[PDB]
Amino acid sequence: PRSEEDNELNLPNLAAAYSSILSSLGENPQRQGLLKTPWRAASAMQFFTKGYQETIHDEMVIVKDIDMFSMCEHHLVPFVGKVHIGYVLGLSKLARIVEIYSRRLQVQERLTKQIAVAITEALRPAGVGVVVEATHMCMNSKTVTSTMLGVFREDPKTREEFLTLIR
Amino acid sequence: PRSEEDNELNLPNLAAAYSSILSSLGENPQRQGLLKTPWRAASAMQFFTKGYQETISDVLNDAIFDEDHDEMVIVKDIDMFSMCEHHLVPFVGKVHIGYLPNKQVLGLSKLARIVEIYSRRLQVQERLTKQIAVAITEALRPAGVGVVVEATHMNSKTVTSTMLGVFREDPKTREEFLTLI
Amino acid sequence: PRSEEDNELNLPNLAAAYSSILSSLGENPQRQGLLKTPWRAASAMQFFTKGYQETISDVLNDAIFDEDHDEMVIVKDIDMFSMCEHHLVPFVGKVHIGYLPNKQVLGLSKLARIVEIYSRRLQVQERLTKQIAVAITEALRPAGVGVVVEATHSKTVTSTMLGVFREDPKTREEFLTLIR
Amino acid sequence: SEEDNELNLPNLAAAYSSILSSLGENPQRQGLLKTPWRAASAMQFFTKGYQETIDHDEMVIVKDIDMFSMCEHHLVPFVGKVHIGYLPNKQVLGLSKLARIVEIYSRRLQVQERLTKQIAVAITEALRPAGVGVVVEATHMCMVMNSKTVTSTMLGVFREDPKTREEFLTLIR
Amino acid sequence: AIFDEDHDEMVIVKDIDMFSMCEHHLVPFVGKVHIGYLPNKQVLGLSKLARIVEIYSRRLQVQERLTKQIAVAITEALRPAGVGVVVEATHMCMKTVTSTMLGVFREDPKTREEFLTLIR
Amino acid sequence: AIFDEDHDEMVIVKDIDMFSMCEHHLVPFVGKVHIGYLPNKQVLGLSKLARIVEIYSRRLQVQERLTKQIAVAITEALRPAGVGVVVEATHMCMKTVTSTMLGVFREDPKTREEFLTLIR
Amino acid sequence: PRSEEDNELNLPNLAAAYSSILSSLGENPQRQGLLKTPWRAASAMQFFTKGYQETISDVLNDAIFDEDHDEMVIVKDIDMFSMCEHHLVPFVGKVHIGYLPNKQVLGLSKLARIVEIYSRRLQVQERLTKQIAVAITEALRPAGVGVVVEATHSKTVTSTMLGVFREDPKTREEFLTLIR
Amino acid sequence: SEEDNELNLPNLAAAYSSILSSLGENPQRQGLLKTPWRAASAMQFFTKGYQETIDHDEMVIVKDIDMFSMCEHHLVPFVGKVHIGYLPNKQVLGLSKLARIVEIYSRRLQVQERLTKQIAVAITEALRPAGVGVVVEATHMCMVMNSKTVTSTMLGVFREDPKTREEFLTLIR
Amino acid sequence: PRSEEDNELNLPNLAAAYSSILSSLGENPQRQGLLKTPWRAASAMQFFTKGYQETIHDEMVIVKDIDMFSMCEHHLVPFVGKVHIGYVLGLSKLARIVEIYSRRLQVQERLTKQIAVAITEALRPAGVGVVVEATHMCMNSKTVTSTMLGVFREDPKTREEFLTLIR
Amino acid sequence: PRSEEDNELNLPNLAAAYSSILSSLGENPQRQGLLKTPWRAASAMQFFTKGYQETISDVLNDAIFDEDHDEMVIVKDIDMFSMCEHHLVPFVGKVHIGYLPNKQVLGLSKLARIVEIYSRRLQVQERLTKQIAVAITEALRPAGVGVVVEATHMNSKTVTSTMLGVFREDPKTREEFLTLI
Ligand SMILES: NC1=NC(=O)C2=NC(=O)SC2=N1
Ligand SMILES: NC1=NC(=O)C2=NC(=O)SC2=N1
Ligand SMILES: NC1=NC(=O)C2=NC(=O)SC2=N1
Ligand SMILES: NC1=NC(=O)C2=NC(=O)SC2=N1
Ligand SMILES: [Zn+2]
Ligand SMILES: [Zn+2]
Ligand SMILES: [Zn+2]
Ligand SMILES: [Zn+2]
Ligand SMILES: [Zn+2]
Ligand SMILES: [Zn+2]
Ligand SMILES: [Zn+2]
Ligand SMILES: [Zn+2]
Ligand SMILES: [Zn+2]
Ligand SMILES: [Zn+2]
Repeated sequence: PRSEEDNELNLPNLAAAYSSILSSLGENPQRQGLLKTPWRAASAMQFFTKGYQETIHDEMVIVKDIDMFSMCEHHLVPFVGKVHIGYVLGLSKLARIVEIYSRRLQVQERLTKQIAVAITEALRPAGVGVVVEATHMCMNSKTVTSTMLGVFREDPKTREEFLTLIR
Repeated sequence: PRSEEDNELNLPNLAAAYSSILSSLGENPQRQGLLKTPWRAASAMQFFTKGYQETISDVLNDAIFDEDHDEMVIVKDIDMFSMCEHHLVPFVGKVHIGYLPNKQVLGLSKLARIVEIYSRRLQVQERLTKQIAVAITEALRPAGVGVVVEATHMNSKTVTSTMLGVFREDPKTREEFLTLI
Repeated sequence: PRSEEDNELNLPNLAAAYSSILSSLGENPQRQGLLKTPWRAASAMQFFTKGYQETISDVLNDAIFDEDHDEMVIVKDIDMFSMCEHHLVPFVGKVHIGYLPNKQVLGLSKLARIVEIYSRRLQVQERLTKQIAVAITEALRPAGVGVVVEATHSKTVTSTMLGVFREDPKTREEFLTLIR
Repeated sequence: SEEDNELNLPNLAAAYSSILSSLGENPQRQGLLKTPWRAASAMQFFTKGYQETIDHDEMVIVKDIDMFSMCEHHLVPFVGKVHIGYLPNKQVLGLSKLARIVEIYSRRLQVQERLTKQIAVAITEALRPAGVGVVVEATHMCMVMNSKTVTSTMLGVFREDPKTREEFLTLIR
Repeated sequence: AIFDEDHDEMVIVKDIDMFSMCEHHLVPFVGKVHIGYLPNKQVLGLSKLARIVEIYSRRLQVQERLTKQIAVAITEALRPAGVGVVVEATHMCMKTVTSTMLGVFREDPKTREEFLTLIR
Repeated sequence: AIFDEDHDEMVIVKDIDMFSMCEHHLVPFVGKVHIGYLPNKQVLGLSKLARIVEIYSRRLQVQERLTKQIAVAITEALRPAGVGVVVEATHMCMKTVTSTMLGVFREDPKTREEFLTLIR
Repeated sequence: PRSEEDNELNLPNLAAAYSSILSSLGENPQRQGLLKTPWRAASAMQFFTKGYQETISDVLNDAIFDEDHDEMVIVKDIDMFSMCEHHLVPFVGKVHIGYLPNKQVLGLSKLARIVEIYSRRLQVQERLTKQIAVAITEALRPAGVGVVVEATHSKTVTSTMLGVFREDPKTREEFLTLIR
Repeated sequence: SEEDNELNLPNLAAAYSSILSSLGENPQRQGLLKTPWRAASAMQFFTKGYQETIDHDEMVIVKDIDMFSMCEHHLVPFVGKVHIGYLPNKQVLGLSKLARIVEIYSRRLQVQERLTKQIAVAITEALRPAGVGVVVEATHMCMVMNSKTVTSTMLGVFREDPKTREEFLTLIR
Repeated sequence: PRSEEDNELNLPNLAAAYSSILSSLGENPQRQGLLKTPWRAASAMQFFTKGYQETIHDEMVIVKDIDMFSMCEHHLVPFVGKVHIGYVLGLSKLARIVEIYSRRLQVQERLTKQIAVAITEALRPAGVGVVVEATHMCMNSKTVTSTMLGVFREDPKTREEFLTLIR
Repeated sequence: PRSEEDNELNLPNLAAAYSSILSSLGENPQRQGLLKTPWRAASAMQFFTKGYQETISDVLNDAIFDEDHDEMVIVKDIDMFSMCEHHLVPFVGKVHIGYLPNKQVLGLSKLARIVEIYSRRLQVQERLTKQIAVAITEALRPAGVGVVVEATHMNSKTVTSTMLGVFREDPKTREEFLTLI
């Protein structure tokens, strides 16, 4: 994991790289609006990737419309959307699981699988289903991905009920 | 302006800086998903800032037409994609333009190029709004201009608006534009 | 059950605790806007928990009717207001109910009374969902019961499928599609 | 202060335990065991605002800001949206600062009309602009059925110029 | 009311306005009826289908009974392979959805799934 | 029910559910009430405003009378600069929209225009 | 007015003309689907023109009520079905009515009867619009009447603004916005 | 033929004049003077279809085709939409040809079920494809309240393969 | 006006120009799908420009949602939308007025004015108002233009009522 | 492929043909609104056909990633603009893509480039649909591919669909894709 001291050590290094980008784009890094941009861009990129340092009944429970912000690892442009989860844990820590994996350089299919595997390893339930619907700024087209584990993968009725209960 | 010679020259400089950023973030730039990221991120940033390559004078070449029109012309829901100048993160939205011509009108494709020239740069929404309004005013010299930008940068939309001429002075003109958009 | 005698007896006890809370939060309980807050907050809490006053069997009085089973019966978009037992903060939502009768139907207003008895209590959404389903099952004894509760504490959706609604993919699918 | 919060937390928990008994519940059942403390922390969180403090030619609007507050009459939440608009004089409101202003006043025992005025006065004192407009639309859980309460405070050119006022109200739709 | 067509495929008449009285409390309940049938080469005139809905809806009723009566009336009039009737209504003593599936609409899952999707 | 706030700006409570009986035919009429007022430094508690709507709506009524009664009740309780009440309802013997504007809501065109736009 | 005696007398006359039309179109009037068409078409035409049977004054019977004028009264989205007098083909639409009473209101069902009397006739949309407005004006004698008819014969929208609704920009604007 | 149309036009006008008198109207009033001829031309136009005649691996669908027809029971129009789908065998239906097929059958005294089958059979005979599907959704003015009648005809793989049938019905939504 | 014989004479000339375009684009005009394209493109362009040969109560009458297809004169790409008219003439001939001006190489502002002037010259009414809302393929942004003549330009109440009655 | 050298060489040829068309239609090519139309029409036609300049092999460079994923991936509502090959008139719509990967996935921007390469040409909707499906199949070799194109060319939408592999064979797979789009 990347500790807090790693973040403080790499912050001036990230700012130096963003200063370089401002010059390479044709901008004047000395103009008032850009003066603090190398540090602000560095802090933003550290915040969007803070998940690297992080670590942790007879009814279907679903938490839908959870807002999600991730970064596309191919172009370093954000992708934003919603996560729908099905499977006992509450909204808190479920949100924490989403934020640990979404706050990284990702691909939507990987992010989807990591969320379902994290819920499975935390709760050890009969099954888990995760659907992510997001808009990629690296391309208004929506990308929908899904990962089913346990009874959500094996039982078609369970799988079908979860997919209908999102609307 | 930024030429294509400048773009090819600065591409390795941008890629080298993005390689540096991947290492500083704790990532391994050799993993499959990151291998070409320095170049792809550099090309994306060049594309989001391609408005620096253009000039308002060049955009305005063969752009004005004498139509003998003096009534409100509105172009609404123009898609707009821009770069936040504070954090280098994109912001996306729409532009709604309205003007009252003094017999001269602006070609629709040229109005879209005005929005593109200023939006594809490192910007602040209020500045982008004013630049589009000032460009239309300087090109057409009309009775009035109205420009409204609504964009997503917590969850909420930012709306900015520049009202010039009869759009600032006449309540009926301003009300009509805002209701029609 | 909780009688009206209990309510009038516990009202000063609740108001005294709310007066204490206002002081502990840093507020001045003498300011105009707070003067009657101990009593208003106490009455609100009593109202949000009035389901303790009722029993399952008194609402089942004159609630069952003999009909020759009109296959699946659904009552959707039933407004629901409940209290989170973890923090004593409200949660609001909708209840969608469906059942396949065994020649016995439940009166519409009585179905709403079942939702009210359990929702007006300190709850957890999963428990509230199961209690509504079990109450319908015990009252009608039907082929199956499906209860879907969607609430805001982003939404949480819970569901209890008893009997036919658990076993048969077709009946469960038909219910879930009809509640759109 | 935070010293006050740590001191009053057991006092709040004790009062919530008293409420659990007065409602007819058994505070010893598993689901209620930690409820006095959880309810106390939640109430402290909903009232943390008591602890807190502090060349242009275009209208700037930030609409659909999520807002959550407490009805001071019944101690039941009221949830909604805040729409802010201003005409700047050399100073522009930072989005983080605007959010903190909404938070400082919403995290208190409130009346929607007061909350609306306080946000407007805070923006006026921070930016010193030509004018400010604040509209709050919220659902009150006291009324328990889905009625919205809309309040507004218009300062400066937003109160004086009808065109300015009307443009802000149309743009927040 | 009955016409001979070379037709053995599903005929649906959806969104038929319905106005009935709840017998339990003497308060009205208003909604829509969705009818579907698989004819045995003969079809029912549209205006006659509306009259069937009217005869039963204009009475003191229970939604479950009203749904069954319309379905039984169509079955007895046309003698088709199957009938499906869905009633969705708002009760003034408060949507309640009831359905009666007969013949191929009860027996064949594909047939009822198609009817239920076509009425949305 | 009345509270003193330093408030002289428009307060609106829209989409209040309303259930009333039509006196002419003894059939219900259901809808929404939209209330607006300009206070003279004092405001009305939200729950009390709902109780005013309830006292008059739960009777044998005519929509025009119900609208006026709510407006007159708010005026007499708060004594504000102006009051506006709009009722939109569906009559079961069939939307009917009625409105009563008092004080600044009747006199100032800007004030009524603002109220009518804010309730959409 | 057109009596029910007139209807039964003219039914064979209408059926005979529809039989003639079926032959002139190239059809065989003996085929199953056409056998009763002369009578069905005749009854349909009689139904679409049943407004000739009623008079303006018989629906004005027990229609006016003395109320202390609840300012503007609006009844919007009134379904309307009429017959184009140019080609004898139906046109369907909605009627939005508004009036400012002079302490005299019209019963809701009677307002619907005014729309029906004029719409169930061989019409032109502009005439139907004016007739509804003139009927309300003559029945209540109000400060003003506004009638907007939107129909499909792309939509045609016609409007008649009498008195206050013609003169005052504010009352006309308020009416047109409220009918959204 | 067109000779038949010109011959029967005065006969149709004479019958519409008779209708105008039987309804209680005055056929001499200005607005009705030309109605017999206008009604006759309209009825001829609504029935002009009596005069008229005549390597791939993907489903092709043309949805939301406007359709206007006449109820043969009451002589009142029924208006709606036609959704056509086919799985081609070397031949693709031209959009102009598809429109003419819908027109040839809709411009007659019809029953919706018959109109649906005729369009399907015409596409099958023109393209000779693996299958055809036709769905007609229409509002009948006989029912006079806004009920839609939906009819369908499935031929070939559209009747035999459930997956094909289901894909067509989902794609026309 | 461009007579029918002008159209028949210029049809092979238009086909020859479209054949030239196919070759200049990099396509093979001999492939089956392109063989008849020079003639089909010529007939389509003649149809889109057929308006060049063409020529011709106390209530507000409005005809809204009239479909409109025109050609952008700057790029020869279509622009499609709706026309809303206010002002006695029926739907027929009103549609003919729309089609005479829309079937030409146009600019939306000009098309709008020509429709209002044609209605004014045909009916001689107290006033006329024309609003055109269209999507230009030469750029989903909507362009809205309007022209008011007579009482629609002079009386604000008349103007305001017409603009509200479109929804 | 069509190079930029070809584009500059063919621009006067296209403009000359558009000048000819303006004269043949009865217009005066000297009027203000038409003066630059030969060049603007030529540039527009070049832009609508820029897919001829690209190659599927070039688009597929650094496009496949090994993600250890075997579940359905859908990209819906991809805007699509194309040229009708019969009359040279544009047609516009959307593309919905779905595939079941055999552990290998396609980069989102590369999927958009596949749609762009084939859509920016003189086309027939059925061919465009099949080409996108065949390109994905050949690049990823997945368990199945589904491509649905809905476009506006009387008033009505044309929907075409290519279902390959498990999308053709498994009813549940096909049903899931069609409901999710
Ligand atoms: N709602 C629900 N859906 C399932 O699929 C299920 N499977 C089980 O074992 S318990 C249960 N509840
Ligand atoms: N958009 C805008 N609206 C106003 O009302 C205004 N008033 C001013 O002084 S600067 C300005 N801009
Ligand atoms: N899209 C599509 N759907 C089918 O059902 C089909 N069946 C075939 O033989 S080719 C084909 N394509
Ligand atoms: N509806 C309507 N609106 C007007 O503005 C008008 N002016 C007139 O002279 S007659 C008339 N009718
Ligand atoms: Zn990317
Ligand atoms: Zn930002
Ligand atoms: Zn909670
Ligand atoms: Zn309250
Ligand atoms: Zn009842
Ligand atoms: Zn009544
Ligand atoms: Zn007509
Ligand atoms: Zn019929
Ligand atoms: Zn253009
Ligand atoms: Zn085409």
